[PDB]
Amino acid sequence: GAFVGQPEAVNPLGREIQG
Repeated sequence: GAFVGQPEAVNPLGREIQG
């Protein structure tokens, strides 16, 4: 859920980096 990173759920809808 941000401008860039990795899929939040699984399909790339949201892009955050997270722990």
